Amino acid sequence: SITLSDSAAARVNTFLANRGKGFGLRLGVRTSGCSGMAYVLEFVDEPTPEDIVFEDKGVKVVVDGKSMQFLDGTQLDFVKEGLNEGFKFTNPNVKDE
Amino acid sequence: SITLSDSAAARVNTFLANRGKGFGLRLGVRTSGCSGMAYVLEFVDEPTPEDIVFEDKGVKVVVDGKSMQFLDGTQLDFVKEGLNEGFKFTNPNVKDE
Amino acid sequence: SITLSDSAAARVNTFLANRGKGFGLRLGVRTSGCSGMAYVLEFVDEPTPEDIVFEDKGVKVVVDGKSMQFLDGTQLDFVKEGLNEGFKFTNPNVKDE
Amino acid sequence: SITLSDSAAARVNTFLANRGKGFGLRLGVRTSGCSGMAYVLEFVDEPTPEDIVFEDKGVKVVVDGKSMQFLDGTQLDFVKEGLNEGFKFTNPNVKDE
Repeated sequence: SITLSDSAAARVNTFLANRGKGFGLRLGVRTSGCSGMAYVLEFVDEPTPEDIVFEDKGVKVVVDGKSMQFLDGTQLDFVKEGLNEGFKFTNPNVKDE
Repeated sequence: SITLSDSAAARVNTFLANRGKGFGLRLGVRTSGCSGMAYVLEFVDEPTPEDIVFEDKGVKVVVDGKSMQFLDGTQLDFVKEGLNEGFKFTNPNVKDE
Repeated sequence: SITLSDSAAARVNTFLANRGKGFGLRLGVRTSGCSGMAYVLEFVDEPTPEDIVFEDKGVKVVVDGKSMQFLDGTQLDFVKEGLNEGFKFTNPNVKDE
Repeated sequence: SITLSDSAAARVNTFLANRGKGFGLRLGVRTSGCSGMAYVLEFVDEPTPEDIVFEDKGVKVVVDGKSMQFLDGTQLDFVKEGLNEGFKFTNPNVKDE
């Protein structure tokens, strides 16, 4: 399952409300350097013929089809306070080794 | 499955001779901060029962079963020359840029 | 020197109250694999004699003297809203892209 | 000092010979994500009005002026064999914390 934490959902709902117009979020993964992978997290106004759309806690999360299996299991979290305020990704099968 | 290019296979077949010790390569993933992930590439002596072992051009590639969702269809590759000399990963689950 | 924007200062002045414990922020650098570096941003209770302490809008910023070459002229910044919500660093020594 | 290790110099000299034409390397540092910095390492055919040119072990290393202080102290190394073959950067004031 791709999911949002409660805080991530409440934050995201308040940006989508306050921005008025929209479909939802893209979740994505891209290359970063020669040995890294980086989560991609942005607003999208429509799904592409290449996406699958998931929905959790009322937000639509658009995910490219060729990355669906990779991204399965990720949870988007939001840390509301402190020096690491912001969005965060986790996945129980990717260990902090 | 997992594969290796002719150049990566040739380099790793060499490293294997020169250390005459192990079973093959492990290919893994780990966390890299809260917004990404890094490849793990190492020599392993023995597989575990949690692993799925592929063999391509004489190199056994060992992958923990729970990491397959991140890695599957990946080609391990190698650039002989230039400033990016080294191993690199060509991963269909991951988008370029 | 080191500075903070009005938004980052306001957020950090809050975090400071709410924990009523420390002296200010430490800004540092560390290694991030063999091809890069990461910012360190934390609360410190006491400076050391190795540090250079700046103060901007009521927040003491503590920097190890040997890290100044990486950090100097840096502004600590903060984005209240959107998917990049969080602290960010605006560092004149470092090029954008 | 900005320096090249012996191996990095011999490797680099053999690419600049074999490529025939050139001035030297750029060393650079760029942003990477919201909390990362990435070394930039490429060939350049000329210095820009913005660069300072350094020379060590016979190779010209071109460095943007606004990044000179940041980059002071870095050594470019080259690992000739093993799974981490390739170029590498170090700096005694950036600890592997």
